Amino acid sequence: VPAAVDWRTAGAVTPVKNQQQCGCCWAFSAVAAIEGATQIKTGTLTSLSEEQIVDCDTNGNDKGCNGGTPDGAFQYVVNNQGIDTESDYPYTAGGGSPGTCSASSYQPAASITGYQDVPANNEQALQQAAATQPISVAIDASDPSFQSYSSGIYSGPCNTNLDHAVTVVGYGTDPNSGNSYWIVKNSWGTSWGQEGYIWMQMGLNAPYGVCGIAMQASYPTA
Repeated sequence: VPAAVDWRTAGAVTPVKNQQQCGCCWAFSAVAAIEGATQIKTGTLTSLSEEQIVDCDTNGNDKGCNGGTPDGAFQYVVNNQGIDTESDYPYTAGGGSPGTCSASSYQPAASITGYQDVPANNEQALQQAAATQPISVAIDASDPSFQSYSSGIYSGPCNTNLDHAVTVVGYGTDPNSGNSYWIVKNSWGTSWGQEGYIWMQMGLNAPYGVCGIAMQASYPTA
């Protein structure tokens, strides 16, 4: 297992997006993971449609702006046999309202055959998975210290009352403190955090991880 990983400079991460006032973090996290798995397999990096999942994944446990899970999103893309581009099917649910499903109006750009769940409450297993591709994870993002994060290695304070899905795109170590961190792509636009990213310290709140990051992790099979 490598000591450092950064899928952004390796070419598997699209620019930061903004979910705005739609409770569909589940779909943003799933799409970032699908974009990463697709690029690693095919070599092409293309922004994919969160709106398709929010609008179309309505026959299972996922509920648009009312929440869902990254696994439910993966299952929908598996069942649909594809997902469209962001360019063709842009995000319009920012005001808190999805629309009618338009998946068949466009040419699908990517597909996946399944997904895998990372062993729960297990940062070693999460690190092994993150070294191979971006990973969808769940965290408790309710603390004011998280809401107002700007820079540095975030160590809390935060509980494990999971309420937000984000994407791990790598991990590193700060040379001066010597502390290691997860590199996490959030969906709150570039005005939040480090141009949309947060470094979340590794090795905390065992076995759950900082803010519960190692509790509920998964990734798609391209």
